[PDB]
Amino acid sequence: GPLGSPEETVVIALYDYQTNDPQELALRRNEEYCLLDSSEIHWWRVQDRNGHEGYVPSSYLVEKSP
Repeated sequence: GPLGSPEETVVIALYDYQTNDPQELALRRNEEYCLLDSSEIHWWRVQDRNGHEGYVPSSYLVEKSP
């Protein structure tokens, strides 16, 4: 891993989110997600701990800043 990502921020899922289409991803209560794109609560691009990235609601995600 010589290079990194534009967004080294993480977010925590507040509630189990569920999408209707494959375009977006689902969230899981008490879980972290590697934030990639955060333009607005409308859609937040994050990545799971498996290697997949998708869109999710920011309203159900908290900025992991301990």
